[PDB]
Amino acid sequence: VMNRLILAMDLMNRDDALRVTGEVREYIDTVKIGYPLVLSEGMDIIAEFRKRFGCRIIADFKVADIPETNEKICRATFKAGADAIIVHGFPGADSVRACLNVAEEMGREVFLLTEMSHPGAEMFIQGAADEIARMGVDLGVKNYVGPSTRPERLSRLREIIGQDSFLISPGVGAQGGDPGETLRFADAIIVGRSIYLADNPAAAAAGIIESIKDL
Amino acid sequence: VMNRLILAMDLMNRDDALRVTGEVREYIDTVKIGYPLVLSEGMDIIAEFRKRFGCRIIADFKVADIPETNEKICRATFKAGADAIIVHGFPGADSVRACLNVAEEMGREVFLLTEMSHPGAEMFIQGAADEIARMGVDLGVKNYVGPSTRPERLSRLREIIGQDSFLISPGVGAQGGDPGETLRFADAIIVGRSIYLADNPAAAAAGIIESIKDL
Ligand SMILES: *c1cc(=O)[nH]c(=O)n1[C@@H]1O[C@H](COP(=O)(O)O)[C@@H](O)[C@H]1O
Ligand SMILES: *c1cc(=O)[nH]c(=O)n1[C@@H]1O[C@H](COP(=O)(O)O)[C@@H](O)[C@H]1O
Repeated sequence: VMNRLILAMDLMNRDDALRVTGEVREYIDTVKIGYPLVLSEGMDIIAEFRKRFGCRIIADFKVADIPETNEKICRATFKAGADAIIVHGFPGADSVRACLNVAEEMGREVFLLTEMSHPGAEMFIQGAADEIARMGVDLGVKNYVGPSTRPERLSRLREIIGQDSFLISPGVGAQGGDPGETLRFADAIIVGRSIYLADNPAAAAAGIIESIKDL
Repeated sequence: VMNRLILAMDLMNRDDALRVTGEVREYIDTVKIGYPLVLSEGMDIIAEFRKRFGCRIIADFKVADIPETNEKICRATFKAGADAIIVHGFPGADSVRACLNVAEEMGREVFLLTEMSHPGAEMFIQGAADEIARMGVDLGVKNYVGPSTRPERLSRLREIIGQDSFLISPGVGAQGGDPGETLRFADAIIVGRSIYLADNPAAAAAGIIESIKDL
């Protein structure tokens, strides 16, 4: 990813989302779009962004349903133009395999979310996260998501998935995570609020990048 | 709910979804709409359904994000007219509380999904489900979702949440669950494919009700 930085575009109205993404485009090549924006402006916003910015789009839908419904969600998401979709591994292997089958059919990618970055992740997800990561490896998953807020857990996740797997990580900035430390284990960092709520989003992105390039 | 039956309307195009829902309307008073229909036709479909059928609408979005994003998803969903939203409990208590706070602000309801109905639920969710249900009780959750495919687990969930809590249950029909046995513990059953893929959806719904009324 350009500059190893992925923008989490979670503003909820089209005009502000387009403005901020355009302001930081020279510093990124990948935008993560989720439900806050899609449920407010429609799935057509994915194709609009992909075209307008010529960026790769990751649909962060944290898919967490039964196999049959996960297939339908993945199919609609790829039909809308997304390059990849983020899927929860907590619901099990069949649910993840349903997503992988659709990505294979459509020439796209699945990112497996192992451990989440917020405090509540410690209650149930953290204890199952190493096993969720191993399950991903056993299913042939090559793209993963792990927590910036717990670099020791990000390290253990990297250990399980190997150096060849691609690992992205949210929780940088607003949630407390550090760009440099996170990039010791992740290939790219996801940043949302630290950039999109900034008085000058481009300056915020530029500052993050400067603290990175020094790695 | 009318006849203790909730329709899971997971068809992906508006015309077929409207046709089937209209054909079975005399047998239900609540429609569960999820991402297969919303991501294909837009969030406006919720208000259209609520108005056209005068039914209560549960948005089955299996919300599974961090607190801040969960708040945004719930706000967009209630703004769209949904009466309730289904939320995963596995991300932890703060993620669930974020949904409860928005529901309180907007005069709506949250349903907490404890254990899922598909096979993969046995891998990680089942082992945490009793605790997820207890967490719900501690947070003051009054509406829950549990699996028709495992009535012994549905019984244990009912035991934890008490008789005053409202419990709905998917996995009836296509996934193997039985209407009557599930209703021994759940207040209402959720049915999707057994009705919407039937040659005559009204006859399928009527047949299910026949079993129910006999209880
Ligand atoms: C998903 C999973 C996870 O573990 N942590 C997260 O924060 N997310 C999503 O990533 C974005 C973080 O953005 P920000 O905290 O930098 O504003 C956001 O889209 C969240 O839903
Ligand atoms: C959600 C959670 C769960 O544990 N099980 C489920 O099946 N779901 C959703 O409920 C519907 C079941 O429909 P059907 O199997 O009768 O067709 C569906 O919307 C699924 O996503």
